Amino acid sequence: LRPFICVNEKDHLPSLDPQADAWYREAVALAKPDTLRPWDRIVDLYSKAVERGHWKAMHNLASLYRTGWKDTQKALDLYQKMIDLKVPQGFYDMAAMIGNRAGVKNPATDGLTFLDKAASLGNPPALTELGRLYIYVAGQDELGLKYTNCAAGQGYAPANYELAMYYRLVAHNYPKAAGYYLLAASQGNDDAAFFMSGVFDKTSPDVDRMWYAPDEKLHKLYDGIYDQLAADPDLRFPNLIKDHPLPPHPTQGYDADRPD
Ligand SMILES: [Au+]
Ligand SMILES: [Au+]
Ligand SMILES: [Au+]
Ligand SMILES: [Au+]
Ligand SMILES: [Au+]
Ligand SMILES: [Au+]
Repeated sequence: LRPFICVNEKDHLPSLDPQADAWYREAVALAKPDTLRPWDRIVDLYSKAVERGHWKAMHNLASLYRTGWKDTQKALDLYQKMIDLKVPQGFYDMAAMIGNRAGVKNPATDGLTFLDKAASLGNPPALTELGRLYIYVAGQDELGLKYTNCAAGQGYAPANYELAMYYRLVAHNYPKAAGYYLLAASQGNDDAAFFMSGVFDKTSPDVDRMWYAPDEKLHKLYDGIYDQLAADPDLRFPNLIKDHPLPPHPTQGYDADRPD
């Protein structure tokens, strides 16, 4: 991807067939892991949707084949169908399965690795993974941050978790980092909610708190958020940030670059 150009994945997706999407949505509802799942019906619905070109159904069904409830080749075939439709997620899935470097051998990538192709089409998982490699392995912080923010901007929670970790561990901008942890947690990110559950705990060491002062109310709040989310990954917390603004940081205020 040179030069790096950030695009929105939505501008590179096939339209979804209405009947197909009805079938997909019904299968998704039936397949919720915290319910007693009717596997035959779920596979049937996904399969009907796949026959009418639904790429999200291809993705979910391929996952089911990868784990069983196992058919490696059926999963691979589905990923290839997605790639055939130039679905960005398809390139990501193929990378995540057989490896990134094999992408150069696939004609649909045009001599790009699978992740590079996916990221070129705006895929937030690929953007997040490559951004991570640029920051921590290549030492190209600014470029990796551009990748990561391109994914975060599309509402991708794990990318907000990566930004939080960067600003906490590398930049040491704790209010910024906390803003990103809270954003990821609100969007359902388990890692982020877990970290936030320790930040205002008086029994946490200073570094776990990012040197915030302990706060009983906020500890109970974020401990509760994490409790809920840990049991049910589908929860979101759309009001969390605005209903409970962050206290000022004892030395960094509301931005380490502008302590005042
Ligand atoms: Au496209
Ligand atoms: Au998935
Ligand atoms: Au540092
Ligand atoms: Au507490
Ligand atoms: Au609240
Ligand atoms: Au509050």
